[PDB]
Amino acid sequence: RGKLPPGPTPLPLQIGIKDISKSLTNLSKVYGPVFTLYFGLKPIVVLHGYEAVKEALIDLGEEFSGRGIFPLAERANRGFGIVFSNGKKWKEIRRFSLMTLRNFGMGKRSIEDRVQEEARCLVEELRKTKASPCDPTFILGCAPCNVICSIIFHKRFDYKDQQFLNLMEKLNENIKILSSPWIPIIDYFPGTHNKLLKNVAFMKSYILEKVKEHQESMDMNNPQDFIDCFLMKMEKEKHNQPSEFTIESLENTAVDLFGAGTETTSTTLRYALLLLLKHPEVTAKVQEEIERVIGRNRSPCMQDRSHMPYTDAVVHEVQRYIDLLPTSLPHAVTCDIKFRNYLIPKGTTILISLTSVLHDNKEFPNPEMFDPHHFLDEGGNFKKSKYFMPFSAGKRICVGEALAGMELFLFLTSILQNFNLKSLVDPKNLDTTPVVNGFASVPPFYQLCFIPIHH
Ligand code: HEM
Ligand SMILES: N#Cc1cc(S(=O)(=O)Nc2nccs2)ccc1Oc1ccc(Cl)cc1-c1cn[nH]c1
Repeated sequence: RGKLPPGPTPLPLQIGIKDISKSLTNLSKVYGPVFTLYFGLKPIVVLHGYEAVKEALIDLGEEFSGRGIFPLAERANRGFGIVFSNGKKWKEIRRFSLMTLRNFGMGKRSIEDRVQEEARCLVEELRKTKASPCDPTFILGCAPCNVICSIIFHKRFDYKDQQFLNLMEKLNENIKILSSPWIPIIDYFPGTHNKLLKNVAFMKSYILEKVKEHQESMDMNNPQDFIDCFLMKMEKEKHNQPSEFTIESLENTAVDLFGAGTETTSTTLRYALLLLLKHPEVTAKVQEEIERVIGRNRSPCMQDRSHMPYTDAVVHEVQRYIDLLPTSLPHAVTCDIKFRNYLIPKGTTILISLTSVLHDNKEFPNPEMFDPHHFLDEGGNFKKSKYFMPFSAGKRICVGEALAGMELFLFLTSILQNFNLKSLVDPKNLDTTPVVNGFASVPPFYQLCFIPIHH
């Protein structure tokens, strides 16, 4: 009925996501680009290398647009948003969320304005540290979180506001839980399931109390944020009930946008500053480019990027090198599909190696080294690549691709516009090797001085 590709015998100290990814690369040398892992009776089809990922995710987009069971299916039911939803529900909410994130039916304030406002608020907070040793984990975490708050409810927060400090606490708790290594099964069961369920319930309740406030000023001609645009769609999809657009779907989608829209961006920014300390020649050329194209006078904008090939290469190189999410999120085939010499049955888990694409030894000669020239042709021009898949590929490609692109470019140019980067430790012996983590390539702990600008 369904002939899955060949793989090893079933059943395969701490095993982090990078350890998982390295083992997957080892098995691909033995079995080829496409192989099955069997976990007793439960199969997982692994896709290694660009050709296999491209053939499945892009060439057979609809067939590979399903979402896998990733950890444990929480009864709080997170399958009503984007990240964990499937079928018609996913198709509609994803479409709706994409267009809202592309400034459609969200008022006249652009996404860029919000990111630029936060870029200014992020610079002011870094000035407060008065050029003394700082762990940027907190400050870099507040900026992407505040961008999402602004998009969902049209309200940003002060870095000392308790309402903000509570949201971030629940988020950071959920990240710590999610980031637990493995040992066949995940490490984290001495009551961590209930805390996850509790934290998600708190975030949902908080979004729900904001949803009421918006229902007071309900107006068809004045949407100003995500809650308004969704309520307006809910009102437009009544009498055509039932709809995928409900109060609980709005709630889950909002939690999804909060979770996904904070940590990935926050971790990338933290890892970008670490690589800039370790590579002082690279930082100098970036600061040189900002001078000649933007200066110290005005705030950066997305229009500057096309005029800054070297800085664009650094942004892309940070994301290619760090390989933030080595296996993306699990996929599933939506129906029975013929993939090369195999027949994969409906609902079969599909695991994609993003490491195998981002660290391709032919597309990126010496992929293990940090080098902006991986995104530069032989003449020094920006060289875009089909292998740039940090946001994954196909129908499930990160809905926050454009936003995270804006945040990285705008927040990093603004930091390098108003500050020099001073490392406490000599960059020659400064550690960059990522810490063992269950879902992401997270950077090791470091400290730095944010010194106001000088030539
Ligand atoms: C550095 C920043 C980010 C990276 C490297 C990243 C990476 C990804 C990846 C690898 C996936 C999995 C896609 C797949 O299933 O194959 C994903 C999904 C998603 N990302 Fe991101 N993400 C980032 C920032 C964001 C932001 C800023 C937001 C929100 C506005 C966001 C919202 C999502 C959502 C909703 C999904 C679910 C897409 C779907 O399931 O249809 N992400 N992301
Ligand atoms: N991080 C994160 C994250 C965490 C959750 S949760 O299950 O902890 N519930 C939450 N609700 C609200 C906050 S936390 C849900 C979606 C999230 O997103 C990703 C999760 C895993 C992986 Cl592997 C990737 C993402 C992701 C990031 N950006 N884009 C995708």
